[PDB]
Amino acid sequence: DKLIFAVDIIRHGDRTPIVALPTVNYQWQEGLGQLTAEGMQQEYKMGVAFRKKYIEESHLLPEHYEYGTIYVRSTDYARTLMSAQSLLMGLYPPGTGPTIPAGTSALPHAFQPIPVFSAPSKYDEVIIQQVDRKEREKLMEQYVFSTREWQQKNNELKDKYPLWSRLTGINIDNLGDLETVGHTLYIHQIHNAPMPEGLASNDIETIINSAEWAFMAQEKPQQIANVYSSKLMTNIADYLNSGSMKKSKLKYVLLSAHDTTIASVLSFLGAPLEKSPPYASNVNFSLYDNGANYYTVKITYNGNPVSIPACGGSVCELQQLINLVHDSKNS
Amino acid sequence: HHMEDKLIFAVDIIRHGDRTPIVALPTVNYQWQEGLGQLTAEGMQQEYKMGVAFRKKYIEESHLLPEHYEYGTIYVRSTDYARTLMSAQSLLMGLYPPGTGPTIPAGTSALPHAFQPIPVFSAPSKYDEVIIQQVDRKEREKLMEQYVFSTREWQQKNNELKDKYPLWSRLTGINIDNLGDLETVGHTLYIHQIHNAPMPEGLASNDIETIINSAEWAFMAQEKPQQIANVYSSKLMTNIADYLNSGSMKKSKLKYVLLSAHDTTIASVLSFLGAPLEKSPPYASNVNFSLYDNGANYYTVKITYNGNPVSIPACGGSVCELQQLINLVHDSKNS
Repeated sequence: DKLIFAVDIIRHGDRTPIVALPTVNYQWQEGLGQLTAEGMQQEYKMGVAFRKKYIEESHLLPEHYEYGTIYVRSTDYARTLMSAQSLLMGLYPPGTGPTIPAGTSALPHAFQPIPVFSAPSKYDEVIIQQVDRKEREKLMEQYVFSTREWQQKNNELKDKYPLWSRLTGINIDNLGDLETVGHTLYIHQIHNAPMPEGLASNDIETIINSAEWAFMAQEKPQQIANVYSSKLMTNIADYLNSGSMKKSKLKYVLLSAHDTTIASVLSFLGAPLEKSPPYASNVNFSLYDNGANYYTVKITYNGNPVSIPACGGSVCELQQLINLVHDSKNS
Repeated sequence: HHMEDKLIFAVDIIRHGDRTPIVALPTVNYQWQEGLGQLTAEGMQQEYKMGVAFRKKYIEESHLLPEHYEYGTIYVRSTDYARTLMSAQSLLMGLYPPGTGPTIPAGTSALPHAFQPIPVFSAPSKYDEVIIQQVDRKEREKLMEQYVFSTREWQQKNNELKDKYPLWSRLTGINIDNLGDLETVGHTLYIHQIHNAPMPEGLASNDIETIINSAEWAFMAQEKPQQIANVYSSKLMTNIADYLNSGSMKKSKLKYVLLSAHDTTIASVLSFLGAPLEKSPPYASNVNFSLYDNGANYYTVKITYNGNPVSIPACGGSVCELQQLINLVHDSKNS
């Protein structure tokens, strides 16, 4: 079987908190919500791994960047654009970039520029589905907040919210608030930045674990994933469909999304994550040609097979994956 | 006590670097390795060089920007084209070069050669709130017929050349019915000359120059009318005026805006300012708006094109007071 097309959804690398802790005397050098140095290296290493699999092993892609063969699209965020660029430095490293005729390398160290296309979230025809916020809070309380598990988890924790509010300096009125605090505390642990003084190690771990749980609860309902990921999954199906049709130089599509993108797509496919996607996580759609006009799609999460209920495994026939996507999109 | 003038904000509109033709010549056996309408190796170096110049000015001399990239201080926006995206990225490799990139905590460089990633934001032309004003083809042809084809000069140049359209069409493999079609052929022929690509068999050296010269004339004619510029450039100029206005309030970290535009973007902006171009903007062309703090909440804007002062009739020079420029922009937008 021959690899003839691939789509990669990546999340961005290690980042600084969206929300700083007012009670902590620590400045994030990179600024808030920004890709860190480790974040860049993570994406670059993933780009290096992609070069090995798509260029050295399969020859899906040429050794040097060839216009028309790849399409790279990012969401409208510094961290996703810089993640795409870091990864692409791995896929097409310095030393592969072009040389002026009879001259020197065009850029220092023969770097290879690759266009990273983007659209504002409100105008994104490919990755981001923006929904009227009055309808998101209606979806959330219908399929997430109203559930027995959500209400019960908020109830066990909220007596601690006033203390946690005072110690973190962020008002926590509900589990939704606690989640943002947990995501921040976690980034704080990764980078061994100071924690709020007096906030207990047991509370730190409870708030962080609760934030991950709350994160996954919001991504898990297939009804939520259909609203948010139908547009993205329709575009991925159309790219895989075009890839089988032999007609274009395009062999590879790279979409620099976030953790919500990845969790939402896997949930859309009926394989919701129990755990938050680690930094530079990958959802891959690999299109295989059997030679007897039989096209299959292998779907992986960080290189691991995704068991899709509708397909009974990680491998779907191409038309079957397309119908799954259009069946989900029309709910 | 009394303070020297300080550069407190800048906006650059750049043209992309050297590119392959948009329209190839069917009759010439020369394949553009990069694909059509794409930035070449020479184009990347041109942008990188401009970036090195920008670093000297904005970083080493004025300290408008920090030595190492700081999120929030710079905003880079590109049109939705591979050539403008790759031009911005090449230039940024000059502005924040390998060696200024971040280090991981272990003290190793995050990327090879300590490369510094910089986000280049973009929108499709149809959805661009910053650079591109989209105009329906029919509305464009109405504007062309009112302000460009209506001139005696346009009609006279088309009538003097249209004799050779049948010959030139056969020789180029491109259909030419008018000066507008001819302009496309001349841009392509010019790119052939730049790269010493073969010219179409039988097309005379004199006819080459005439077509290239006619294409430049045709291009400047379409950009010249202020009414055309007001339609295409009102939105861009409004945003640039808002950027400068926000720079004067000095509440925001934003110090620098880079706009990866096209030759039309530059031509249309200068035409909008009442200083329409005579000559086609070369590759890696730059329109600069520099915001100066004169020390007592008096702010001036200097406008330059490729290092030369732009004479703005309404401002009576290259230097405008910030509100006067802001008013010029809004009165043009209200036409």
